[PDB]
Amino acid sequence: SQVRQNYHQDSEAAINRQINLELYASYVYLSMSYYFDRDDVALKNFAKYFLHQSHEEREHAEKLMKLQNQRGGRIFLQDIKKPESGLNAMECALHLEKNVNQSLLELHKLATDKNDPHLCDFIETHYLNEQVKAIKELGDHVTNLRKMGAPESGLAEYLFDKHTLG
Amino acid sequence: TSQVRQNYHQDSEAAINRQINLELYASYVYLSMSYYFDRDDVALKNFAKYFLHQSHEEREHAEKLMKLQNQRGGRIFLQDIKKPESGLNAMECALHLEKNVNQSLLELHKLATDKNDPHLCDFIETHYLNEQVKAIKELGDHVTNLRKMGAPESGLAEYLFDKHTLG
Amino acid sequence: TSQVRQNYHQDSEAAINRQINLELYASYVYLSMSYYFDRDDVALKNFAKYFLHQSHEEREHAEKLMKLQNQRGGRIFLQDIKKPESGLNAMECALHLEKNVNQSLLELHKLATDKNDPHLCDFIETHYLNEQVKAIKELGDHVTNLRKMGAPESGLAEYLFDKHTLG
Amino acid sequence: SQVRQNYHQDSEAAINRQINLELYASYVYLSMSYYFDRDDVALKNFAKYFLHQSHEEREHAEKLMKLQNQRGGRIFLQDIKKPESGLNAMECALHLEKNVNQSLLELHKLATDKNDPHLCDFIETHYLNEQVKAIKELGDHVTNLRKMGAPESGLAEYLFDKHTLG
Amino acid sequence: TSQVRQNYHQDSEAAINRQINLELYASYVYLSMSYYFDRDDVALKNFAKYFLHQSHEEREHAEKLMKLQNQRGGRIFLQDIKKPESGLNAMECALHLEKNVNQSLLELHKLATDKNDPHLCDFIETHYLNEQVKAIKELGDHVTNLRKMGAPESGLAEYLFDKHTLG
Ligand SMILES: [Fe+3]
Ligand SMILES: [Fe+3]
Ligand SMILES: [Fe+3]
Ligand SMILES: [Fe+3]
Ligand SMILES: [Fe+3]
Ligand SMILES: [Fe+3]
Ligand SMILES: [Fe+3]
Ligand SMILES: [Fe+3]
Ligand SMILES: [Fe+3]
Ligand SMILES: [Fe+3]
Repeated sequence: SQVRQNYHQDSEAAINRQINLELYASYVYLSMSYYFDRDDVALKNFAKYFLHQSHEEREHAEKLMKLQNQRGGRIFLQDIKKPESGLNAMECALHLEKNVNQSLLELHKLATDKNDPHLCDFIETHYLNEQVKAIKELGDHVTNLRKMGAPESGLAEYLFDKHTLG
Repeated sequence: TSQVRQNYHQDSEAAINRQINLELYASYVYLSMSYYFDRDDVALKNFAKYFLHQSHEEREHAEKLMKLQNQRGGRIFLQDIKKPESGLNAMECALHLEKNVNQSLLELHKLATDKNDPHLCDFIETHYLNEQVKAIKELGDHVTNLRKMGAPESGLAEYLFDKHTLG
Repeated sequence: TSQVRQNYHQDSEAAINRQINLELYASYVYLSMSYYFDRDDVALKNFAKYFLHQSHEEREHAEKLMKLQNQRGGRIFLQDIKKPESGLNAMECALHLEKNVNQSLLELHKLATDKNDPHLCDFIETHYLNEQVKAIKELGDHVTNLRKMGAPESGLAEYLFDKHTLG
Repeated sequence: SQVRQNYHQDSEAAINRQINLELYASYVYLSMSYYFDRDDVALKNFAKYFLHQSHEEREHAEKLMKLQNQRGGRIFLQDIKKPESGLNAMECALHLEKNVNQSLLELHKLATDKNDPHLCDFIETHYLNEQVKAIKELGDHVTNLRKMGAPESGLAEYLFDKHTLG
Repeated sequence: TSQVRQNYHQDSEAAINRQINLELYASYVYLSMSYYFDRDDVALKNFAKYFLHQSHEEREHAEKLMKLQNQRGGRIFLQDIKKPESGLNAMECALHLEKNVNQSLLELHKLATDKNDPHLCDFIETHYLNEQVKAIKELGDHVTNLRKMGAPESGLAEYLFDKHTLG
């Protein structure tokens, strides 16, 4: 690639793996979103919240595909793997976002070891603080749903859906 | 016979008249439910407004079928409109009402299909079938939330639903 | 018995439920008349719009009585709504319909007077009695004009009236 | 009085008694309003609701004083007599409004017996339907507070204060 | 054969080419009618404007079918457009014209149904079948009013209709 400079093959491969994971996270959120749209669940603000999360993750993948091309790497796509209560879904989302953050931190370590400061600052600027805020927000939600009495209390999940996500 | 009548089978004409009576009946059921929740000893005013809007919507459904009857050169035949406890119970009654209306409309579409009346088929599809699907899904959502909130045993649940979903 | 009920006689409560049924019947009659003039073999579209507006007014008359029933602590009891030639003849049928409703309202007011229910008396006076007088005078004006123009023998007359008075 | 016409002495005296009762009702509502402003009760929308009721009743008395002068009667004022939970207060207000309505209906009967149609229509137009709506509204409130679990449930009274009176 | 063609039968392609010619014929008929009423010895200008607008609408019906032909990968085949007394008689000829176009469209839909072409079925339903129903009902309303007013013997009737209905 006529533009490639200081871009290690390990970083390129890791970006491609991270692209797959962000798309996977988007798929997970899409599944959760339409679960809460079911007539026997019917927490429509849970559904909207997860649908917005799904769209954010897809944007996270497209930005990495953009970065791959900017640095002269080559995008390699793989299959996107297929993905009970409002509290349980927030706990799965929290654990999902921590797995994505962990992957991003290992990516940043790789970029650091290969002395790629542009990639390091790109990850810091567009991904690391977003994950921290996403994880903190999901922790806030898990805490409130538990203190209110979820998942045994359906009233708690209804009122949270109205007052926090609505 | 009508100067405008074309490809309009007498069985369709009759079935449209029965569907008009059923839509008017549904409007009557919703009107009763609306003023039940306006009672001073029930007093769930957003349930009442919700059901009153459903009543007006069913009356519009009946009037559009009367319009269609005239458009196709059929003749309207009207019959008596038959006379029609908690917020959850009423939502369940409405859900069953909408599925009974839906079933009739699907039987109407099957008759129109069998008589090769594509205009009536698409008319029913465009103005009624998806309206019923959305109404049934919405009523299913309401029933689920009221159950999950603790209705009918919890009057608090029905109160908060009236405020946060129907209000 | 209601916590809000005060000075509201059982006879008045039953008479209001009967009046609700009559108002819904009148609405049904006007609805029937409206779509008759929408037929392709009658096709007097402003007659149709006029009677449809009357149909909706009668339904508001019934809902306001249902509201009053709840306000006073009575209990709504609904019954079957019974099923209902020229523009002149429809105006004449409407005139008699409104006079029969007026007569029922006047007997209702006499009942409220005899029960010393001044709130019900003023409710009937404010929302119904003058509305009936204006409807009856208007319908008499329409009948008179159609007759003088040469209806029902003159189809031209009914066409021009639809355009110049109801249009 | 140069303006007095068809205005019985019994009607004039009854209007003066009704003036006293409307002022009494205003005093009752003022007491209830500042009870819910107490720091150990603190239902501020209950307090605002009753304060508005207090101001309406005073207006009811001033309109009757106006009517007294319009018909050539003479206003005679008397002492205004001094007047636990949100539900109990609504029940006291409901019973208060029914006592005022009863007094107004006896007033109308008096006006009817004395063949005073102006007074009859004045009472019908400005007082009878207002009482019916006031009594119906208070009945709605009592019903909702009970179905929600008042007075044992303080949560019920808090949420009603926010969602109905707020 | 076309790179875009999918599930588009040869008989459907030919039938659409026949329908195109018929819509163009109908437009020519309305065009003839419009300028007849513009004649100095007929001189019903709103009849003339009404029929000219019908002529333009039929032309658009033909162009949308030509667009559909290209969309589905068919090939347009054009043929000669064949050459086409009172206001009432012209409305009656128009009514009969629209019923013949509707009949042709209904046979078109039966063919599309037989070929399992749901895109074509819904295209016909959405853009043609309900337009035909509305056009036929409107023309029947016009014929009925003209007859009731005393047309065609009454020249006064056709003038007033031209002013109050078409104007
Ligand atoms: Fe992400
Ligand atoms: Fe940095
Ligand atoms: Fe319906
Ligand atoms: Fe709330
Ligand atoms: Fe009425
Ligand atoms: Fe004129
Ligand atoms: Fe007062
Ligand atoms: Fe009066
Ligand atoms: Fe056409
Ligand atoms: Fe369709």
